[PDB]
Amino acid sequence: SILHQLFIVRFLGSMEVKSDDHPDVVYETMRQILAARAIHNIFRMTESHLLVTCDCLKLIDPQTQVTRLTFPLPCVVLYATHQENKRLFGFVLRTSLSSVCYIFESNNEGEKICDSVGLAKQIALHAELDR
Repeated sequence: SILHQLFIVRFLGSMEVKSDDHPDVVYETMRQILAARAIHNIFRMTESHLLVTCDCLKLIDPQTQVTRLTFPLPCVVLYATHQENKRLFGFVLRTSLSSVCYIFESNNEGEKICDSVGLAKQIALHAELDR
């Protein structure tokens, strides 16, 4: 068995954040981004397919199938959907110090995405501990 799950997502925005350690960073970033977009009359959104593997997270263009961005799973230090709106998903990418929080919208699959990532990290950890 292998992990290869695709989810439709739409990118909302990103912000550099402090290298903290709590899910609140995501929630606070989701709010500040949604606020900035609306205050400045922004409605547009880029739709992609988020692919989750035990090695990374990738954002793919639906029709062309071209990978626009790839994030090493071990650098995805925080990720969460909003408890009050499972349509929202976000994660923090920490490079080896420096952190950026990415916010997305999904077709009500916020929880599914997080479970997928968690499971992906478990598979990667298994491989790490195995001979």
